[PDB]
Amino acid sequence: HHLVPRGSNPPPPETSNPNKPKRQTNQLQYLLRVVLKTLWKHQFAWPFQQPVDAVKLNLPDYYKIIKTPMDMGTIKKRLENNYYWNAQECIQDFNTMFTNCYIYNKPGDDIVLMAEALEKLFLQKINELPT
Ligand SMILES: CCN1C(=O)c2cccc3c(S(=O)(=O)NC4CCCCC4)ccc1c23
Repeated sequence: HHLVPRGSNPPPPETSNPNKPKRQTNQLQYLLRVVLKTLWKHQFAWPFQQPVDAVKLNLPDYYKIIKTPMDMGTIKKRLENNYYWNAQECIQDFNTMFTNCYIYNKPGDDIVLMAEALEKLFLQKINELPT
C-alpha cells in the first residue's frame, strides 16, 4: 500500500480478568470516583484518554518502542471492571502511561510537558487516598 512506513496498532490492553474474584475497596473506589475523574478533566488530559493510534497520529514505530501501552481509557475500564487488586496496581498503570510518553518522545516536546503536568497532579491526588 504505502511507500513510507505507517505502522500499525495492537489490540487495546485487556480491561477485565474473568478469573479474578470481585474485591471492592475504599481506595479503588476513590481512585475511580475522584482521582481518575479529576485527571480526565484536566486541560492536558485528552491525548492520554485513549490508546495511541500509531497510524492516525503518524507515530509509525510507536508500538515497536512501547511494549506495554497504557492510556486513561484503559485505566478507567480496569477500575470499572475491578481488574486491580489494590491501589498500587492502578498507580503502576498510571506510571506506565506517563513513562511511555517520556520513553517515546523527546524531553522538550509539547506532549511531554502535558504528561509532566498530568503526572504532577496525579501524584498530588494519590496523597489523598483514604486509609
Ligand atoms: C500521549 C500519547 N501521545 C504521544 O505520545 C504523542 C506524540 C506526538 C503527538 C501525539 C498526539 S497529537 O494529537 O498528534 N499532537 C499534539 C497536540 C497537542 C500538543 C501535544 C501533541 C496525541 C497523543 C500522543 C501524541
